[PDB]
Amino acid sequence: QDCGLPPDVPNAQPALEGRTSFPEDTVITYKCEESFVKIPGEKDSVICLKGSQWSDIEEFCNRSCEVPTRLNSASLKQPYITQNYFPVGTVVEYECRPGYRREPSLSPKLTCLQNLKWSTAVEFCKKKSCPNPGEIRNGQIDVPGGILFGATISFSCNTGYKLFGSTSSFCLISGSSVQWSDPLPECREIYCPAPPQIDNGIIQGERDHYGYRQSVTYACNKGFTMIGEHSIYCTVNNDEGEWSGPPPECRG
Amino acid sequence: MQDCGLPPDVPNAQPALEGRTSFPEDTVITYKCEESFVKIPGEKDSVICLKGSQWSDIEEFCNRSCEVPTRLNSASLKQPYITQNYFPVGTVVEYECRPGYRREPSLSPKLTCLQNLKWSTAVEFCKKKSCPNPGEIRNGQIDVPGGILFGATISFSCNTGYKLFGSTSSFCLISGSSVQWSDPLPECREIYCPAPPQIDNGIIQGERDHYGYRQSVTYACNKGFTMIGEHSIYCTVNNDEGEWSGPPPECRG
Repeated sequence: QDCGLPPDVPNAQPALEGRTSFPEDTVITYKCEESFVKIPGEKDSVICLKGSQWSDIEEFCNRSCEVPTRLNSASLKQPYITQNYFPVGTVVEYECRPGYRREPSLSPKLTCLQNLKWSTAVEFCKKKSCPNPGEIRNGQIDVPGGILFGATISFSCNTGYKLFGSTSSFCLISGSSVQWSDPLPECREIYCPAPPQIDNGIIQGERDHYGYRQSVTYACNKGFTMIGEHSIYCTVNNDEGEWSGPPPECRG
Repeated sequence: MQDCGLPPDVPNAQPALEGRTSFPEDTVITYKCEESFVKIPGEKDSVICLKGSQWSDIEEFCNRSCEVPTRLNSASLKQPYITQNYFPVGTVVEYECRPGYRREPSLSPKLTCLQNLKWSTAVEFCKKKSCPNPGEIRNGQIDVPGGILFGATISFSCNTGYKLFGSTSSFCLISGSSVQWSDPLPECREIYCPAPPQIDNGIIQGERDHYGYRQSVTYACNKGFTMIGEHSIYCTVNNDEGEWSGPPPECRG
């Protein structure tokens, strides 16, 4: 009263695991072979009946494509998102991921060819472009690889200016769109320390501030003689301002 | 004889012989005041050989006197002191201002011959004339090391990003009736960078006619092109010649 090995079903292999004798009421499920998927709603199993007789079963496996190809730009739409049965002719549709945008000129759909291969995918979903980085007063924005989603940009300040803020920004996905990670930094003028006053001399047209390359010219009072260069200059190595040298001196 | 011998001795005077030893009648000999002495005007300074081998009568005619007034750069002598040589002790000479100096009213332009036959110490009665205010230089500076009086000097320079055109210095010279700066104020032109470079498959945003120190040019890539590099470049002006900070960006298709 024990059934032998289940019948032979084309493109399917019964899950014995790993018996030989199956007691009555024993339900054996068949699994479709590679490149085959069970046709929905069809009998895929048998059962040991009275008389050591297995129930009846017939071909339930049709040729089908592998689960659609995973793409970075687009995700599958329902119900394809949970389907496994893709008989030749099956057409699936994708929906742009975040943050990508649809390309009007192309189909977000794929077709299951006769060779069980999904049709070549195009760029139906492209990277969303980030806002124009803008401009940094007395600074520069380095765009090494565009400004689209995932892009990075670095910042720098021209000579004589110190950078205040982030040195870079990434085009990350922000809510409903792609947004720069960090805001534009600031390039603030580097100022030299107050020029030195000298004994018996003055500074001609003294100023409030002194930035890179600006200068101060001294003048000895009446009766005194200048010893040294008349002027010094604000040098700005290295994000800190410093006078070129020492002020002249006035000998009476 | 009919002939005289050596003329008589005169204090502070030495007769111009010479080196004659005999003098025929009518011969006239003049005496010459010794050092520190000058002949008193309207006074007989010579003798003649009279009959009887006798020299005419002569009396002291030399008075002590200071030398010719001191030479000054500020002032010169007025008339008639200008041509005078007779400066008895206690004599006062007046000076007038030279070009280009001016009078210091509170100061005496007069000098006096002291007992030791020297000139009274002079004072600054003739001051140096001032020069007009140098003024200013647009985008430049004027270095005035030692005032703006007669003989003064000033130099010129341009601010970062500008180039001096003209004189580099100016002297306060005497011009006709006063003192005037030898050279006019130079000009501080503006260094322009060479026209920015055009880039393949890209454009320059809001291109300008001229770019000066620090001015920036923004680049933009055409449709379907990718930017690889800096977004903008600026004009750097080392060193009286302008040059772009770096290379423009690439617009990769």
